[PDB]
Order: sequence, then C-alpha cells, then structure tokens
Amino acid sequence: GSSGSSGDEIFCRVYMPDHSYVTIRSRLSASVQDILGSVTEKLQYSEEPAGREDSLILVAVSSSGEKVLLQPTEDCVFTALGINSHLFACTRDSYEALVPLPEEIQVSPGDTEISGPSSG
Repeated sequence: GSSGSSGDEIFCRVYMPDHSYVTIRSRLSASVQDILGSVTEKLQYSEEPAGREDSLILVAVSSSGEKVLLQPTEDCVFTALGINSHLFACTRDSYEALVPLPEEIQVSPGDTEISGPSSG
C-alpha cells in the first residue's frame, strides 16, 4: 500500500457573492467544472454531485474588481489565479453581483499581507 509521494493536491476555495467561501480539496490538474462539482457538494443542497443547480459559473475576482469569467475547459486555474485573487461561483446574473473580498489579516488566499492601520 501507500498514501502518496510528492502530493500536489491543494485546497481550492470558491468565494461566494455574499462573502462565504468553502474548503474543497482539489488537484493542480482539475478544471473549473471539476471544482464546481466539488464546491457544489459543499453547498447546502444534498449529498449528491448535482444537488440541483441553476447554472453556476466560476469567476476570478481580485482586490480591485477585476472579474475574469473562467471556463469549464481550463487547464491551470489554481495557478492562473494571482495572489490577491478569489474564485466566485454564481449564476450569470450574479456574476456582476460578485464583489471583491476585503484586504485584512483574516481568512484570505494571500495572508500575512500586513497591509497596515488603514481601515477603509
């Protein structure tokens, strides 16, 4: 038997439009669809890979508002995504409703950014 050797697996996080991401374990060779399916599972719907959905599209949002509608036919996502970037999975009419996460010393992708005493 064996567990692994190198281990490239990572934990993708799909930031919600209401500010509430999840922790999903994915590989560095997955796809938007793959993740979606995974995240979708995290979403309160059911114990299935398809707990009823109304078309969910991924989108990369950075600390600025730079949205980049991704595709289900991607290759290197986890990598493509910069540092201060967050993935958002929502409908097409919600894509805009999407908002870029803040910039604090809290739950974030970058972390240890030590912005400064600049509240606002």
